[PDB]
Amino acid sequence: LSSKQHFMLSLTFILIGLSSLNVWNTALGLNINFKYNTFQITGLVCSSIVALFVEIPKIMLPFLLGGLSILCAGFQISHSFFTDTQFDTYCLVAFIVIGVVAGLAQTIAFNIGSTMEDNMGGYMSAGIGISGVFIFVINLLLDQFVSPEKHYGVNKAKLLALYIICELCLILAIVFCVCNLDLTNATLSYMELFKDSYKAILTMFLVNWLTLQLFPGVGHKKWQESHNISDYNVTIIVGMFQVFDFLSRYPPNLTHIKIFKNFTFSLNKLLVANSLRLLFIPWFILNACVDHPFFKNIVQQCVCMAMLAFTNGWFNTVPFLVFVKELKSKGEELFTGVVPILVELDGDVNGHKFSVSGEGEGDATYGKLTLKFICTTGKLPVPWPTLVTTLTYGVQCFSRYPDHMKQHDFFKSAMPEGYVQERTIFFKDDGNYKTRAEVKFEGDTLVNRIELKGIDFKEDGNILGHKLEYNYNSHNVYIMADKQKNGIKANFKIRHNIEDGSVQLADHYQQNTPIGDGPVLLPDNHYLSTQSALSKDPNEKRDHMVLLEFVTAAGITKKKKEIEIISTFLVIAMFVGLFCGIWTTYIYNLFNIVLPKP
Ligand SMILES: Cc1oc(-c2ccccc2)nc1C(=O)NCCN1CCCCCC1=O
Repeated sequence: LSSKQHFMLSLTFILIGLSSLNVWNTALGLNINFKYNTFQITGLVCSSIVALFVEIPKIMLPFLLGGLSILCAGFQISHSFFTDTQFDTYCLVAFIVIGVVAGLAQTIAFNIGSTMEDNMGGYMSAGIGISGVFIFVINLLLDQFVSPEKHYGVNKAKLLALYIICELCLILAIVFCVCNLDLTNATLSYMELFKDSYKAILTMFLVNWLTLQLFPGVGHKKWQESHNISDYNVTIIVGMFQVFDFLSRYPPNLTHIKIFKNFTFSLNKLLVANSLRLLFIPWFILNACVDHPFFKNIVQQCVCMAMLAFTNGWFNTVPFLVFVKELKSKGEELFTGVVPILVELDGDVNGHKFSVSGEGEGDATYGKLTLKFICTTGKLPVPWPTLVTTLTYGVQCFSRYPDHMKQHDFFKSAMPEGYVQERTIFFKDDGNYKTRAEVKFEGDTLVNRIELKGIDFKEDGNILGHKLEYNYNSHNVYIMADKQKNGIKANFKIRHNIEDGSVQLADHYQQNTPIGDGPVLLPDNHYLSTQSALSKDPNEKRDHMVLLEFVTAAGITKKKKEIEIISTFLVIAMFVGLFCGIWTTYIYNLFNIVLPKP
């Protein structure tokens, strides 16, 4: 699969989005009356549900685009040829049919994406914003070279220029998307799905019951009718809305960057904090009614519109990225990012006392460990590979588990609670180690405090003689559970290469028990396959080494329609909210918001 066709299909999909949103973008930028907007919204929201619930044929893309082209081409001729009286009827009919056609085209275009391997939805998300910014830039550039003749309350050159631009864009898109994207060719109840997760539908409805209530009608129509703003300024408020509506959609998508770590948080908190947006309502009434001079500046209106635009595109795409995470064990969320690790060891072997400090990072998603270990007491009388079992295998929380087995581990849930691990290490023909360690969150850093006692070690043995080679290998740690202590048991024998070619066996019996009072996930028999790499950093002088660890669990060898149904429910809810958030503005007609004529 070459990338040339990848880029070509990406460009085709972007062009589809461009020509789909160009009509609305150019119909909002010339302060057209409210009735045409409400008719267009009604058509767009009435066609889409019917198109969604029933599988329509997938062959009507070029015909729909051609119909849109001829409908838009009709406007320029009709506006001059027709007298305004019958021109109104043509406007309303064209707007209704344009709404229906655009809804049908967008719905049929979205469905064809999921069938292909790559995700297409991001491409429509990009294309809509690109259309908005492109129309705004074109309008701003054209504003400085058009005579304001004001034939029927609308500009003359602006209409022709914008509509021929739209026609050229649509014809390019249709001629570019035809030679691609070929078009040849147990059950469960639904109510429990609806009542299981309703925390997203309410937010996705209430965040669009307001934005489309305000910006169409009360956004700048009332302000223009009150303060009589110059025509040269109305083209800037809508642009300041469009640009930020486009730009405030990407930051929630990416989070691995350090600065954007606090954007996608939760739903209950989102629902209880969404009431901060309701403060916007008195602001528009206040700046439309009060005549005091501090409010008669373009800057504050632009700031308010920019704030509304930024808050619209950030409380609208969040639910699409959170519900899957919270569908459902507790404790895995603390494994999503890279977690720092601090290790402190105080050991005593055959009367030799020592302290070791180590720092590093762990990545549970990759299941990899990187660590630097240094001796704070100087040089160590015993080899550090012998303490590797103390250092790294004393922390198994960062091990990568397969998604099938991910719920099995207790390490995932215990680490927020903290746990205590004991280990008995037997060296063949030598002494033994007894190690007690605790691993638990200090601040935002996982810490491991370990005390080691070494006994019965011969002075001429492989350990005290420093006969161990500088290398480490791959092994398997066998883990079973113990119900009596509500903990886990583990056995593993580590082989150590000797400089003379021989092999030293070190048996390790390990018992892990949780520290906190919360319940744990008691597993069955399984093993962890681990690979260790030792390296020396030449830039430091003290006794130090770098340890890299690759851990993977093993031992033991549908329902996507629920996610599909949830996504469809969210989309339907958002469309219903958008429809219901237009007529509500007529309620404002009761109060005499408009300023007196003088
Ligand atoms: C993201 C998305 O997904 C879907 C979809 C999902 C599943 C099935 C079928 C369709 N539609 C959209 C979408 O176009 N939103 C913006 C729409 N409008 C109305 C047009 C211009 C302004 C008002 C507005 O903001």
